[PDB]
Amino acid sequence: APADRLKALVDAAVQPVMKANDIPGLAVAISLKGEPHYFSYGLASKEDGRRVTPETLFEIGSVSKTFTATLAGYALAQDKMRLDDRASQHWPALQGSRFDGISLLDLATYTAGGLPLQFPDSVQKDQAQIRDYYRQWQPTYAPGSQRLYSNPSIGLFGYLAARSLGQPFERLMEQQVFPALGLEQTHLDVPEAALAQYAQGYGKDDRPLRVGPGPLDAEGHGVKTSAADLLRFVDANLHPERLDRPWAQALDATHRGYYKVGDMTQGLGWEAYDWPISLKRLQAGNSTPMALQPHRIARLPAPQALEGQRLLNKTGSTNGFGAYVAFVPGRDLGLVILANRNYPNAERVKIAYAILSGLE
Ligand SMILES: *[B]([O])([O])[C][N]C(=O)/C(=N\OC([C])([C])C([O])=O)C1=[C]SC([N])=N1
Repeated sequence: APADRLKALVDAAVQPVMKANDIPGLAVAISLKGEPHYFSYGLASKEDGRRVTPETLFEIGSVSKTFTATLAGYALAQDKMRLDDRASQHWPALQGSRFDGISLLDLATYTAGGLPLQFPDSVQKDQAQIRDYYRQWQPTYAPGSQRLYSNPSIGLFGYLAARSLGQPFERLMEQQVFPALGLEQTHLDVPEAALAQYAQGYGKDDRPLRVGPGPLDAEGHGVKTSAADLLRFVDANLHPERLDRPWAQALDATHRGYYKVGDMTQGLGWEAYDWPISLKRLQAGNSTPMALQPHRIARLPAPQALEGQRLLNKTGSTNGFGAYVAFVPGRDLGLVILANRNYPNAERVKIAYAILSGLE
């Protein structure tokens, strides 16, 4: 009966949303009382009929920002940086720029003063172009005052965290972060040997979309992973105390809230809500206006532990993929939903809410 009930719950949440949003393939992984459960639907590739499994690799887009925050958490644990550091401390090219007056915390939490959602099209994946872009950039409003969700903002945070550790970002992620977290199916650059597991992404007219190069792409949206590996990452987040101590501290650093916008408390990578909370409020926290417009923050007098009766989440999108991760620290509950269409955040949250409500 119990395995039948869980399958019925997840099928009832997933199947209508896959039909309504024409999602070719979707992987669910659930962590329930320390036990993993996997549900795989549809096709990783429509053209060759490859089915989704818990080992299928998906682009997770901005869920990558929780990995970037974890690497920064490692630099903080090693005393190589502090969140109150001026950004220009970690990159001499930025000395004399407005980054002399912007903190690593501002970059991590999208409050540097109006860094845009994307690098402009004029900035290619080129060290000199990225350097020159930040050197010339000027805030629209006071650093620390307004949240504007931004790839160049947390991209620079990750890039400077890597500089504080004296190694390239991509090398630190591959050689230290993924191995420390026990992740062997998690990649910034998918090996040839794993390419057969890499799902196709689907956009308009089912145009095929796997992400190409972009400025600070690894830091912003670089990760490809399986549902089973991303659930291992969720399980590390639910139990940081099981990791070697520097990595436990690295994960804990991502569970600290700095300010509120509406119902949402902003951490490093993770965004948190009180739990329980209505489905409409969790949808509103993950809405297009939340992501695309500036919002005045309500700064907390001291950082808040993101634990207990809270849901931590992150959405992630690329042109061809739509990911969502949520976990409830106080209930030892974790959920991963990976799809190979970029379908609306509201619909990702509808699946997640049905499952998390039904596990309770
Ligand atoms: B992360 O995945 O949130 C970063 N997202 C982006 O770079 C893109 N869109 O941002 C919004 C609209 C806020 C979103 O909901 O994801 C993005 C990159 S490629 C594409 N079609 N969208």
